[PDB]
Amino acid sequence: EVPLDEQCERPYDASKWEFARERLKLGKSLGRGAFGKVVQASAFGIKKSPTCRTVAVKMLKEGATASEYKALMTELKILTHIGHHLNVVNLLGACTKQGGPLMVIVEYCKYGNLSNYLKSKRKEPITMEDLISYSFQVARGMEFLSSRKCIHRDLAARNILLSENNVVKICDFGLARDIYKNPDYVRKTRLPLKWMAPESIFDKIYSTKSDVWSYGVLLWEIFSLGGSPYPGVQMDEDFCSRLREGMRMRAPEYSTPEIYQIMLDCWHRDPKERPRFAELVEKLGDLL
Ligand SMILES: O=C(Nc1ccc(Cl)cc1)c1ccccc1NCc1ccncc1
Ligand SMILES: [Cl-]
Repeated sequence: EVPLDEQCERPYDASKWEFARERLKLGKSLGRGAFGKVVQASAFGIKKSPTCRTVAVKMLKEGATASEYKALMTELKILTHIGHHLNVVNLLGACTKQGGPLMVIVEYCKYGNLSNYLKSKRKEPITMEDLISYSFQVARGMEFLSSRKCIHRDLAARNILLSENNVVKICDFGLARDIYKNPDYVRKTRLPLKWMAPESIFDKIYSTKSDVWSYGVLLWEIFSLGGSPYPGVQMDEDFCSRLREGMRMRAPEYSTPEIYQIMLDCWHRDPKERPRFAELVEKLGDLL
């Protein structure tokens, strides 16, 4: 019944994750929010390995209050009781010394997000097999998250990061996403409207079945080679009523009838009747 994040106020295992702040050299920025940032760092000894590694580190900005501290502490807890999984950004350790700055350390994804990457081809030539691979990996990563009672709530290509070997990883910049600027978030709070299921928009209801909707838009994002959803549409009270009225996007340019079919399934009015992430993995498995 209880989503993972609200359930994560009821056990941190420093025994396992605590990592000395002296072992980090903090470096260039990767993302600034209002009260949070992510920076690149080099860690010596992460995971009990006396080697040297590049990691990404999320941490509070000045101006941040105890609220954001609690938020980042909830993110850490979540990342600790997850796994991890090839297609999710993996936790590597944390700094939590009382008195010291909170820092969440995860694996570094060298090639940025997937939207930008596909746009960079919209250095090798991209193929249909590639697009399907990425779609399948994200679906695999979401089947993992779902099965952990974890609702993402902002799934979209800007939140899929590209690692080595063509592996893609689900992340969330969270407090470190700049959202004042990004036109992907509209004042309603500012929300990723274009990626949200109708029931989330209207009743403020979120669930794995609403992540599936967003996964649908994500697929549109991928098979348009990093295009933005509902292109040429503005975002007002009217954009909704339509959306709640069977109104959907047309197939993107590099998609297949078969793959379009899949987005439409994800965009069913009734959430109870959108596919589970398990069937998405199988369908696409079948196309690989
Ligand atoms: O994505 C992050 N956390 C997150 C939160 C929720 C979920 Cl489902 C998956 C991951 C995150 C956690 C700590 C530090 C950086 C982070 N993300 C952005 C980053 C940028 C570069 N390479 C890896 C991640
Ligand atoms: Cl560690």
